[PDB]
Amino acid sequence: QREYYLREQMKAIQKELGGEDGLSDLEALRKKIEEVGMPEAVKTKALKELDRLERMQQGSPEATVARTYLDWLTEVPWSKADPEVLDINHTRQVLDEDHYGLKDVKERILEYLAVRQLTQGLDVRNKAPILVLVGPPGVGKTSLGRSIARSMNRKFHRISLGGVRDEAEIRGHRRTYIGAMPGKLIHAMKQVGVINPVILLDEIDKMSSDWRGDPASAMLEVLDPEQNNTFTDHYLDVPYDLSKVFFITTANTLQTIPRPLLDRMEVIEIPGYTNMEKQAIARQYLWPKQVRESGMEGRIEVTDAAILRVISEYTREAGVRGLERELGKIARKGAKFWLEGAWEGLRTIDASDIPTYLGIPRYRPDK
Amino acid sequence: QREYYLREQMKAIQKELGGEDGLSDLEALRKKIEEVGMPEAVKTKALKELDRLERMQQGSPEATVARTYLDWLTEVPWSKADPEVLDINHTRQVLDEDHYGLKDVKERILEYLAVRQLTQGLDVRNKAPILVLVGPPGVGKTSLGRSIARSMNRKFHRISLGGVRDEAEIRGHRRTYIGAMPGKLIHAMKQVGVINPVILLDEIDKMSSDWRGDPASAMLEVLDPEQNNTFTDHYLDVPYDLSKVFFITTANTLQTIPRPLLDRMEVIEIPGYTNMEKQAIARQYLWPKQVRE
Amino acid sequence: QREYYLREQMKAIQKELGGEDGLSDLEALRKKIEEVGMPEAVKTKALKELDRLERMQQGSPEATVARTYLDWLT
Ligand SMILES: Nc1ncnc2c1ncn2[C@@H]1O[C@H](COP(=O)(O)OP(=O)(O)OP(O)(O)=S)[C@@H](O)[C@H]1O
Ligand SMILES: Nc1ncnc2c1ncn2[C@@H]1O[C@H](COP(=O)(O)OP(=O)(O)OP(O)(O)=S)[C@@H](O)[C@H]1O
Repeated sequence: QREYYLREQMKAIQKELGGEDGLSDLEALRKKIEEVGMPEAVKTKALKELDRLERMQQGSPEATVARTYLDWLTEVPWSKADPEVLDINHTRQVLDEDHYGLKDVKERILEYLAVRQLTQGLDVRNKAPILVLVGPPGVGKTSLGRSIARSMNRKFHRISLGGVRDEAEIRGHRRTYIGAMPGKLIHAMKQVGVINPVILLDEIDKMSSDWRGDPASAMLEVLDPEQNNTFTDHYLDVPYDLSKVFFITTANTLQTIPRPLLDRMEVIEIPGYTNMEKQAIARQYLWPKQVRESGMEGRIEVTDAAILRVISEYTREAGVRGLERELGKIARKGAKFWLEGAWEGLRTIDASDIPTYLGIPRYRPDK
Repeated sequence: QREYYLREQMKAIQKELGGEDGLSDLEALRKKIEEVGMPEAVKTKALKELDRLERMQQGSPEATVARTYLDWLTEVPWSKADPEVLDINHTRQVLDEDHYGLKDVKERILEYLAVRQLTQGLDVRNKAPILVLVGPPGVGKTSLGRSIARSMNRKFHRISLGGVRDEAEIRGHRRTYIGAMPGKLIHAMKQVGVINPVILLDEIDKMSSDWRGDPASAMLEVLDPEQNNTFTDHYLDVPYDLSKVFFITTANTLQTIPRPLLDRMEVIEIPGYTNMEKQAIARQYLWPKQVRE
Repeated sequence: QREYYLREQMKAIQKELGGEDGLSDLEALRKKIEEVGMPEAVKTKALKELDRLERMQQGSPEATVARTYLDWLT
């Protein structure tokens, strides 16, 4: 009765002090606290904190730090996941809808997805592969992340490490500063609603160092499967649990990745396509896209011999960006010729009609 | 006590005079957020930041950061465009009165406009081209930029690369840092009022790259032909759409461009003029200008 | 001056509800510094925080550094 009557007096004085807020402030933040999570030390630290913002209303810069720290602390997911997959026959069907070929990456995903069923007595969910995909520029390394996320029914988020020179892009700044915010990883874990997404780190061989810091030293702490159980940035004081996260990183060469990161990654090399692989990719992915995006759908059509003519005589490369630029050129000039004088039915571009659209061939074929 | 008395007089008769007060700033910002654009995640972000701002101390070392951030969010463009499909003969007549010859670039622009006429009213993806123009040092590579922009009635902006070694020119800073502000691309999209300008990136093959300082790797995100739906600099913490903007870049050799950056761009050779072309250019463009001046 | 009076009376009530919460920030130190071990200079430098008392419920920017200092020291 004594603690309750004193808390009644607190409620009364705050009632004349509050204006529906200062009053509905906690039932905001404690439905936020008691609904999600949480680990016990983090909850006790947050509750030994939450009392101590009796400081606004003639103030404060003290309350606008603490309440936003509690806002960041109650919207990052604590132990809330998505259901695991039950067919490895459905994952294969979804992976074959988006890309042609690429048997090594697809089989490696199916292997590490079939290991995760058979293990009860758990050593495996602590170790998802830190996977790195290495290859020449036109091959589908970046567009393969979203398909892997869709086939396992998991959430996706891409982080681009292109020219990052700054620590506190990985970690944060401590909340004693003015505009302190957490890093990219806590922000990505907030955007994704769950604790087990797929995260793509786009060019990891391209990070820059600096005199003040080096983000590779911070990226070691994230991709280490002995430290990311207790990952801690500078904004959130509490340790945070990664390693439910499935990381995929992509790269052009291995020679400029730092040495403490190469030894903790499994490397899959992607070599570049042959001409039959490029002809299949062209026919069932690249030509319908370029026909749709130019308006000429149902009015023009290319044959297989013409696709071989384009591949052999107008491009040489490992990937497929130049091939889709040539096919888009055929679509643009088809639109131009239609808009001059229309025809009916569909015009069929045969292999002796390619220099009408593309010009003089660039490479002479071997014979 | 006297300076406290001054404090309370000034706060009273200033910010509670009634008429000449800050009715307009926060509430006009409130109504401005829900008019221009914007995507729903960005709008939720902006409204939560505004509600965070409306409880801060009068001052302030932290309210300036939030108000500057909301100003940058509200005056960058979201879904506003000067119009597409035009008359094609009128644009070829405008293109022919600024430059002699150069048939490949003119045909690329005209068949872009043909595609814009045929896809009018459909529900298909619209992606703007990304070109590089390669040639010897005197040919009209830079001069085609505002001519192509004036032909299609679009806004023009010119970023000069070359010598640039700082990565904080492409993206920005975190805005925890004190005088932070976004990169050149968001600033260029702010100067232009629309979401589809023509932006000239001039001498792209002269960016200076080493093991500390590499802005040519940050350009891989801005010129990616299907991942610049979501371009994130470090100042704005939202993904920004750079897929409608017509990029034209200029170079005079292809050897000092990195290979992943070269592979994202469509290359147009501009070879160098003959003697008959030089005589026509001198009769129609160079000698009347040098006579007038 | 009304709300100043109200903040100060509620802060009075708040530190009189801080018994064994804000009070008893010492007794882990009596548990672990009078054990086997610590020399007398460590007794001097370790009991440095008992009569620096009335500053953790008052503010502070340096309030919770006491549990940090003790949990790292003893
Ligand atoms: N097997 C494939 N089937 C279908 N499309 C493919 C295939 N391989 C590549 N592509 C397409 O190729 C395009 C370019 O692929 P990207 O992954 O974006 O290139 P990249 O792998 O990121 O390499 P970088 O970033 O230049 S080092 C995308 O539009 C993919 O859809
Ligand atoms: N075909 C042309 N017709 C008319 N004027 C031209 C033509 N080619 C070049 N010029 C003029 O030549 C001048 C120089 O052109 P610029 O575009 O500045 O050359 P540039 O290619 O930009 O040089 P750099 O070294 O590569 S930046 C301008 O005044 C142009 O108007």
